[PDB]
Amino acid sequence: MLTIDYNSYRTTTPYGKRVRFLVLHYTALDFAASVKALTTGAASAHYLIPAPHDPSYKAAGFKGQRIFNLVAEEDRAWHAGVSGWARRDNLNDTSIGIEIVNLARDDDGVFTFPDYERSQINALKQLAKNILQRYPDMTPKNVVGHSDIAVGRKSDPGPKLPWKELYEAGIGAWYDDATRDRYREGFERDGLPPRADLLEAFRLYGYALPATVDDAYFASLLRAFQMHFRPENYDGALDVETAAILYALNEKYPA
Amino acid sequence: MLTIDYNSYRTTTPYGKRVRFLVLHYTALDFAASVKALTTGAASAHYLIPAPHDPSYKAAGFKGQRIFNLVAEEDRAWHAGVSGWARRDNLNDTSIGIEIVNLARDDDVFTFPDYERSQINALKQLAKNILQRYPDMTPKNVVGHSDIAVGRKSDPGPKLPWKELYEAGIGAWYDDATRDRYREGFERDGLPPRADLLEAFRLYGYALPATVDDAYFASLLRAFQMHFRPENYDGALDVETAAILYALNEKYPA
Amino acid sequence: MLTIDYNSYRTTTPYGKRVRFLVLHYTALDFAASVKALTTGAASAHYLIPAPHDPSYKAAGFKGQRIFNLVAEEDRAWHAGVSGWARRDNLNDTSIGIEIVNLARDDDGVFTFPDYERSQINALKQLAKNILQRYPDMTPKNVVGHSDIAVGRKSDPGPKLPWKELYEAGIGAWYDDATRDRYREGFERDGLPPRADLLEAFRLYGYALPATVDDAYFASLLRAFQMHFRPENYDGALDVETAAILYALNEKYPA
Amino acid sequence: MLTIDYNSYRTTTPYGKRVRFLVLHYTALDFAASVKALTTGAASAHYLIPAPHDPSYKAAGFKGQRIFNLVAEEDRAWHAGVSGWARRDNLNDTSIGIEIVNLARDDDVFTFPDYERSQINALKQLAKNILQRYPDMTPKNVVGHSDIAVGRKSDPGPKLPWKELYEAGIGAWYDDATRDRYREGFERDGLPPRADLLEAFRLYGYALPATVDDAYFASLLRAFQMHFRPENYDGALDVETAAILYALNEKYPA
Repeated sequence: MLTIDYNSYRTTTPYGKRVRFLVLHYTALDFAASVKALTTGAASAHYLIPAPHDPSYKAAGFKGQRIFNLVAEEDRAWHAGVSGWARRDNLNDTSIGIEIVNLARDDDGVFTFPDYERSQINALKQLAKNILQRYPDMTPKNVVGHSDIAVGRKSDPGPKLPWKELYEAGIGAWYDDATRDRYREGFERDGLPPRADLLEAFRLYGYALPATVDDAYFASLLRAFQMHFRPENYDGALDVETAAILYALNEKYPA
Repeated sequence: MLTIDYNSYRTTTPYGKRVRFLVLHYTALDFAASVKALTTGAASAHYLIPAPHDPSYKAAGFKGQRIFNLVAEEDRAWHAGVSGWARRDNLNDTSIGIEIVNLARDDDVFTFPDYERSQINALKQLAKNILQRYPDMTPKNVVGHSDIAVGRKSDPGPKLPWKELYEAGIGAWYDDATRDRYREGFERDGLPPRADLLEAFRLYGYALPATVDDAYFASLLRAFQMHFRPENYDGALDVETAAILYALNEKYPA
Repeated sequence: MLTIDYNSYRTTTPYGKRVRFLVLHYTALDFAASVKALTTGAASAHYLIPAPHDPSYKAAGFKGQRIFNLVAEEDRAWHAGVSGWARRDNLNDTSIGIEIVNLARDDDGVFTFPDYERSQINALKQLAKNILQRYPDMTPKNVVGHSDIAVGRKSDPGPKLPWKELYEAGIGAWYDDATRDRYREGFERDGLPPRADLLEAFRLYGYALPATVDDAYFASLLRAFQMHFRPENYDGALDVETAAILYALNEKYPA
Repeated sequence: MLTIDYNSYRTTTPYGKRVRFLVLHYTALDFAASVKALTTGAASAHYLIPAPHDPSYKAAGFKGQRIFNLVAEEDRAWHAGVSGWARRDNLNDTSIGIEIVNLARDDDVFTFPDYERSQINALKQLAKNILQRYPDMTPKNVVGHSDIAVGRKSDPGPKLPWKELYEAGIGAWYDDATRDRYREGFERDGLPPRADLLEAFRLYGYALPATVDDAYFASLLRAFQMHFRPENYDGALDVETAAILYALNEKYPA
């Protein structure tokens, strides 16, 4: 029988990695309910970042902050579900998923999002930096939250996720203030762009938009976008600062 | 300075492999041109199976049949291009690509030369090896490039012995009784309308466009014929083709 | 920060795989005690081949023959312990381990080795063939049993392991009868080689021999070697057929 | 035709990584010569860190600092050669190799040019990345080629800023108080005999031969000095070297 030849020829230029997206999640369960759920349940993730001040995190034997690998990076974890981004879908296929332990909650009708611990965030920066250096096609726009890829079925990582902080650590996409201001200028002078240009702009950035956009959808689109890039207010309303941030991101990060 | 914990917890049930498809191509070029084009060129493939009776090949240092890895399975080779199968698309993300050296020609009309016996044996060994390590790589998921890029591609063509691979436990094929049963029914009931036919092709796995031309429909049939009714792949609708399709769908309801 | 470049240059000739050895084990426990032991215990293996006629194999939910992956091939399973072969040691590092469910037993003072099921053996041939095609440096002599690499602390895969069958499937090292006979001829004419040549021969084949070989060691060396290559009798005694098989293997598979 | 079951059971506690060592080398050649020698030559390495102020480099197409992967971490690069550390040997099996472009020279006497600042930053980033994914790659396990092939190799040499990497959380280094404490003791008690010294080197990790020459002992000291007392690596026994060693052993009793 034949032994495969791995030495005589190797591809150099025309190839890549399978993974190009990095997705952030909150668990909305305490540590113990999270591991169980993400290992033996109906969903998994590549990494689970626990919150050290979690009574069942201590109850399980743990002390300080750590990072847990649940599925190997080369394998498909089930974390994204039905999703889209940058003209791809079924994002489980092409992504690594990070789950963060956080008691975000819950649809009591009302969404309530608690802070993240600091050790968690320092872990997340270390982790994602480790990953990005190893996957050349996960460019800034491709570090996303579950809510960007599943508008608006999901609401993680949430408005407590310090995206700009991550960006300053070289993790993810953020705009330049000068550029944002100029678009704002800007829209306050000749007015907000037609909804057509906006939809186009959102698609352009990465959002997987339906063929026709509901008023309720558009709300959820803005909300998701604001929860990520304009978290001071994410009521889902089209103001000029929102439109400005979008346009600035597109300018900074085009095709 | 945390270290990652790979020991405390390990997902069992809810996870899988990123790869679930296996795509077969022909190179349309000799060995020397293929290895160059798939290693430094515009495209690539996970594996290359050379044709031993090739001066390029012998000249390169080789004699007997072998199997070359060019891209590690875990990486993304550039072989599917714009493509779709089984409700997925961009099949480069989730497939493994096999290139077989074979001098297929598109002048204005296609000449498809036979594959060497040793190539088929190598292919059979390589596919079994892969099929055993990718649980969701079910039989309908071993496809030709022409199955996933309909009308754009004609590889691996009609000389690829699909039935032979099926007998080796590689890829989908129909039961003879089931086909005859369907052809019997269509013969006395008439063929289904295009609309239902198309649905059947979707069902099997083909990535159908929003609307279909006479032209696309032809090339869809031509593609399906090259794989499953190679004795005639003119792209014309006849009862056998439809019967084979319906036969396939019944055996593999996935 | 820098993204690693995986495309500009790729090594072709001067590299290899980390793994080059394939080691066979019996579990000496029923299925249920095996999984538990090899997943949460003090030892693991890359693969676990269950025996389908095992009441707890059925009790766990299983029906027909399958193959279980416990540790990924790229990772280090703990199956070899203190071991040596072909001038390497710490074989856990460079090997893939297959555990076979089999009620081999037990040192009641007496060793008793039951047959393996046939579906198990067909599984093992399929599995090892899959592996060998993917690791170019696991040449025939490098498919070994735990007892070859740990003389004589271990007694698996045991004399019920059909090595010659595996060889005919292209898995592992076996001699040619013509060649064996010639050495036998051979020794019956001018006598068995001095113990020095024999020790040298055994080292040469792959065995990790101590600096000085006890009479009891030499027994265990022969035994292990016979359990693998001359299983009709493995009493640990130096006959001429044993010496002949050794010499033939060395001729067929030299450096 | 079984498929492998990767979902039913997964080992948690009793398993690890095959890699636990990180070895640093210098190329002793410019960029163009290095990439050629490590890709098609007699040796290789997992990663190559180029020196940006190099005509070979700029000529190849590059300008800024970057990091090249040549062999996937999971594979075996050919960089350690005959070697030993921490009771293991053949370190190619269980290590990852990093080559840094640096024009070190052995005429009859060694010239070791400084590393560029950008190279050190890249190295620091690369090592942290690796250290985080290999739990048993403990600080004593980040070694120079000269630590594992004593007397055979002199890389990465005295210009490699080990303390600097230690501060980044990469590799072993001693506590100043602990060293002074040991040097104080040796100064008033006398140095230990060779026999005990050697044991201490073993303890730290060095792979010692059955018997030691004056010659080997010298090159052992020279190796250890290049790493941990670079201000003087003549290979002569003095209290500082011994103190640093004993200081290391106390901090890292692994």
